[PDB]
Amino acid sequence: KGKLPPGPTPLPFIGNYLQLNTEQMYNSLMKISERYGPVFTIHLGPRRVVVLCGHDAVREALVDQAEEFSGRGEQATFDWVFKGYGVVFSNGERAKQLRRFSIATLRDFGVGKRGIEERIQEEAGFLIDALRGTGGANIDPTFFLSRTVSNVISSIVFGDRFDYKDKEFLSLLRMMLGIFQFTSTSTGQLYEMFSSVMKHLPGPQQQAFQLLQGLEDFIAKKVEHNQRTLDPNSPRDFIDSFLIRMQEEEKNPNTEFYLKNLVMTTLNLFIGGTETVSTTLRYGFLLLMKHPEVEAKVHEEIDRVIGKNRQPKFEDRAKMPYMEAVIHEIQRFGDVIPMSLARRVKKDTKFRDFFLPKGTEVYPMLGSVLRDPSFFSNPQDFNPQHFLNEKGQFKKSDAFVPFSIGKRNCFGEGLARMELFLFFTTVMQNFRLKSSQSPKDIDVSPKHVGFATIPRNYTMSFLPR
Ligand code: HEM
Ligand SMILES: CNCc1ccc(-c2cccnc2)o1
Repeated sequence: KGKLPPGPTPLPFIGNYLQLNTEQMYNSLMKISERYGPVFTIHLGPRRVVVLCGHDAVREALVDQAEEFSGRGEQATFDWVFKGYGVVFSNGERAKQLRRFSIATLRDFGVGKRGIEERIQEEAGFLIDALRGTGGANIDPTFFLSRTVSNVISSIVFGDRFDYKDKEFLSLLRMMLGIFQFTSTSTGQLYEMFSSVMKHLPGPQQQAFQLLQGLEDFIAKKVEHNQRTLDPNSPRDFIDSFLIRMQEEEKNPNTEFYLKNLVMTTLNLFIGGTETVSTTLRYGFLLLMKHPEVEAKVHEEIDRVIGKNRQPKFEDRAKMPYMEAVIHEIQRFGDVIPMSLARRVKKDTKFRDFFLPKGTEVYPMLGSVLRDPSFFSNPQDFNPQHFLNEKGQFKKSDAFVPFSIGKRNCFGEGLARMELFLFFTTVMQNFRLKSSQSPKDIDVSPKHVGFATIPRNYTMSFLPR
């Protein structure tokens, strides 16, 4: 054919706005795919975007033509602060250099190794102490979980953890929660279409911008402290490593290693390394309270494999198929980043006999893959059996793509999975979950869905086992 994928005809500037509901973008786009097919073009305001729905379309593009679909598209709210700098919301040689350096440096600091496993175990112990500190009282788990998650990546990028009583630490966590909520609301999705105008108007978007600025300013302050105390022969953390590479590159006019990329890359890892794991844990405990039979089976396996005295270790997962299946089902059901981070085609591309001109933005609808009816028998239900065969052994799925796939896939995936396993296991080993309502009345449908999937606010209690 040689034409862009079919789609509803757009109007000048507003694009397909009148055929979308900003409060429910995913549903709006899926409604349209019913009429046009799994691969279709939509106009988010002036942004022309090819939407990919279901497993086959997403994998054929992001993996079978991995290089062609390896550009990074926009996320207007985050782009407001990043401006194309840093490792996530960037492209070309910049993204390439920063990703290579970030992955290597994360490994140097223990990611994927015993060093970060010990760090996570230690922080998990501090979370158990905090939960015991509640005395079994009903509490909002939100910041108990995010403080613990954030301290892992914070130890790597800043060199040490934050005290749980640190007010400024709580402030930063509130900024992250607030920005993820904003991008998941109707105004946040309206902003993705009309940022050209909205960035200049009063409204919730200015408050989101100030939370991003608060975070950037905190990182800039940390980088400054590190600079005036730097030992080039003994780096303390990610920031020092990057500062050293910046010194070595000082005579290269075209280097990507300079201050703005240091601040933006560190900001990416601090926010990226905190919020999505935190949201996943929060959604996981809510699902476990909705499904007591699953919490019971989790407890049987933990008690049998690990017992009640020692701390869970990452190698325990190999002996724990039920917990592995439960964590996968929490990520599958939770669908925390439902439309991934947008990609962009690097060059003119032929895809399924459609034509995608260079620069065209792409929305890999991960949630549509996590719920693809060809891969999960009851995609709308929370059921760990989706990841187990008949003998209760763990069964992988090609449609398990919460970290996306391809050339710009999540490189925090290893750290995230180690955290999820160790925090869910260590919490469940030590506590049984007590809801403020009967399982039948617990609502696990999301509070907001846009850039992220945010669970409804709730309280619960952790009772020692
Ligand atoms: C439950 C946890 C997490 C989820 C669901 C998640 C998911 C994702 C997704 C969907 C993407 C976009 C991939 C693409 O464009 O195809 C991404 C990218 C990224 N993630 Fe994560 N992530 C998680 C945890 C982490 C952690 C712990 C870190 C940091 C240590 C992190 C760092 C990044 C970075 C730096 C990118 C950008 C990669 C690039 O542009 O080249 N993520 N993640
Ligand atoms: C968690 N991994 C991918 C992901 C989702 C949202 C973000 C993110 C948001 C703001 C700054 N840096 C990164 O990164």
